[PDB]
Parts: sequence; C-alpha cells; structure tokens
Amino acid sequence: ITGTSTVGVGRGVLGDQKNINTTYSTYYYLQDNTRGNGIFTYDAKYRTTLPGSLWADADNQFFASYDAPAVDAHYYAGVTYDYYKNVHNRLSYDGNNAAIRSSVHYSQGYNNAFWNGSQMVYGDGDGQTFIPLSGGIDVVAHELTHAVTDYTAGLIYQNESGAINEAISDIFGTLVEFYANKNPDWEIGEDVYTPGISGDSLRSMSDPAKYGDPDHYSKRYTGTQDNGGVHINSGIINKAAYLISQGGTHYGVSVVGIGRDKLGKIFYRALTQYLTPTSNFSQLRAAAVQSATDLYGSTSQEVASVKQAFDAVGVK
Ligand SMILES: [Ca+2]
Ligand SMILES: [Ca+2]
Ligand SMILES: [Ca+2]
Ligand SMILES: [Ca+2]
Ligand SMILES: [Zn+2]
Repeated sequence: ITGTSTVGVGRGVLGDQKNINTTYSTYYYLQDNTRGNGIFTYDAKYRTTLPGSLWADADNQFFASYDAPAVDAHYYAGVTYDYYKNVHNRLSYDGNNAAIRSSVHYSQGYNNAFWNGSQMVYGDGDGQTFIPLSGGIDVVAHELTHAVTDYTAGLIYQNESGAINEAISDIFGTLVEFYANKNPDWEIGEDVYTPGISGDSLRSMSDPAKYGDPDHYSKRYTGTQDNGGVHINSGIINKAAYLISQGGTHYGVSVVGIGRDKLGKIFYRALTQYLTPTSNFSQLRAAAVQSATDLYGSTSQEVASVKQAFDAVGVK
C-alpha cells in the first residue's frame, strides 16, 4: 500500500521486544519500505488460502500473543535481507530487490514452514512439537535461502541435488543466526522445537547422527521417503560445512577450520557460479574446491580444508 514509513514496536514469539518497520495509511501495516521493493507480512488467519491479508494494526504496537509470529517473520526477513546485502552483495533473493512476502497463522496446528515458489509461509505449530515457526531466525533464513537457491543454481528437490538444496538452506540459516548473534549454534530449529524439552533441535550440523541423520556418505539414505531423503542426507553436507568452518576429526580424518566467513564465501560462490539443477554430491565437492581455488589459490589452506572435509564425509 501507499503511505508513510514509520517504526513500530512489538514482542516476538519468545517474548523479546523489538522495533519493526511499518507503513502508515489509516492503519499501520507490516510493510517495510526500507529494504528493496519491500518486506510484506500477511495474516493467513488459520486458513490455507494464500497470502491472506496484509497485516494491519490500529496503533502500531504489536504486543498481543496473536501478533508475535508476524513480528518475528517481519523482523527476521529483514535481518536475512541485510545478511545477503551486506555480506554477499546480493539484493533480495532474485538479486534485483524483489519484494519479500511471508504469511503467518497458516492453517491450524501446522508444524512446518515453507517457501511455496513465491513466498514464505509459517505455521503456528501445535504447541507441543513446535511453537510458531517464525520464532527461529535459522528457520526464517533457511526458508528464504530456498528462494536464493531457486533463482541461482535451481537445485531440484530430489535425491542428492535435493539434499544439497536442503543443506545450503541449513548452512545459510546458521550463518544468518551467527550474523545476528541470536544465541548462535550449529543446530537447526532449537528455538521453536519442543518447547517442553530443552537442549534438543530438529537437526544438528555439528553431529547429525545425534538424531539419526547420516554423517558419512557410506550411510546415505537410498529409499524413496522424504523425496529420496532430502532432509536426511543433508546431514552429510551439513557435517562437511561444519568441519570446514570449525575443524575437527571425523572418522579419523582431521580438518583444520577456516571459519564461518570463508565457509560462507566459498559456498555462496559455488551456489551462484558452479552448481546446476542436477548437481550431485561429487559435483558439489568439485564446485566447492573450484570456488576456494578461485578465491584463495590452488595451494591455499582453504582449498586443503575443503578437500579434507569432503574426504572426512566420504564424498569424492
Ligand atoms: Ca496493536
Ligand atoms: Ca540458537
Ligand atoms: Ca540454530
Ligand atoms: Ca526443545
Ligand atoms: Zn528446506
């Protein structure tokens, strides 16, 4: 809508207070005009009809419990935009400042979030397995990163290319969490998963096997569930990313860590320059090795750690 840019305040899902960019025109709307062609957050109103209604508020304060998921979807979309802009010089997911749109209160008791080809969508969870999913910065950045992937490499959501697609979303979700310094870790979804139970998460990058995901290629899932294991086999790549950044010894192979910034630059380059829609794990290794060579030279430590890390997870 057309109006005056202003700043509202509200409380997110975890009860923290934050300022959000709004637009005023009779009502205050969750429309942030400060970022690209805008960030827009919608109320799906417990239905499945998308996007629903652009979020309107009478007084520019967002402290109702019903408001909380909209506050975080709006705020964390902004943070994720800032990460791609400031760190990788990328303007929104398409590179040309496309409007970022999210809907919250999707369906009833819905324990997931997704990118639907055009926008992000967040369920409220059922209160036991999940609380509203936009509460996790790593979840929000995970979903938006699918948009970045679709516009760059175009990784198919199937089999190994699909597991690469998922891993890229976990990797950048985690790097965004670190960038925002929101109690960061190498776990996925810990902030919104099983509110009754502390210390768990949906997936682990530092140790995938903790929740039964493979941490080595010899352990890959080869069946048909989960589109050929796109959320399961991503563990193999997630462990590799973790090793490249943090270092460690895994199945007897030692890896010297090169840090998160370099992990990010290497994988952003592989994604936007060398990956293709049908890329498999072996090609991801080649892409990532070629990216580190481009950036740091063929005899650098950075190329060596990338090779070490893929060796460690059995990807040749
Ligand atoms: Ca209000
Ligand atoms: Ca965290
Ligand atoms: Ca996390
Ligand atoms: Ca939990
Ligand atoms: Zn995903």
